[PDB]
Amino acid sequence: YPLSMKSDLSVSSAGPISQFNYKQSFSNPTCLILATVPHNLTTITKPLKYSYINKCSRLLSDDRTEVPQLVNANQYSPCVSIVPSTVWEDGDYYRKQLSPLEGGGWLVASGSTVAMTEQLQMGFGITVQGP
Repeated sequence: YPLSMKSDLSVSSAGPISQFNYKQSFSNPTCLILATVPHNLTTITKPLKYSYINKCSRLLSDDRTEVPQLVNANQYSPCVSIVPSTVWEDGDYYRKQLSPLEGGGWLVASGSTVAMTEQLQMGFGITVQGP
């Protein structure tokens, strides 16, 4: 997680990170740490680029109605099945036909990319219930 969209990574935020990427439980204490690995830890390998999902919605069987698919707390987004591990390019879009048993229609996902930094910046969402 690069620092440039810090405002999106907040508990009281309505950004795409909350909607379709990462939402936390409201009944348990949760800290968020935005950190960077400047030079020391070479064991951490930087990825190709930062990626996130800015749209995760389902098309109904009428091909006209779109229902957003919000990810629940401590769960994976339903759109990760078609979104690759790293989004290839900014504004990429993916479609998947839905079987009638699953509800019919289509599943549509949209991913965006953020360029790399010199030092890898990461985020920690840490949820809770000495010598």
